[PDB]
Amino acid sequence: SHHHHHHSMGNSSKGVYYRNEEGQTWSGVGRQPRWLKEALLNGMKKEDFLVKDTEEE
DNA sequence: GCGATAATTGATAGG
DNA sequence: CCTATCAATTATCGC
Repeated sequence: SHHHHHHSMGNSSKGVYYRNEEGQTWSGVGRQPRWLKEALLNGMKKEDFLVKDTEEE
């Protein structure tokens, strides 16, 4: 069984955004910032750094 | 530091 | 596949 945090959860109707080491955040709508592309090719899925208004760090 | 305006970056539309 | 237009993000100016 996949017993981990996964930082995904079931949330969408809230302040959902992507946050990387740069501290920059993406709303998830429209188009992603230049760092999203970099983080994606960095070897990690964008979902791996998906933080919402809830369960936020 | 927060708010608005301008430039760059990403996706969608047209050829 | 390449060029143009619209939408979001990042940076600069104003408060």
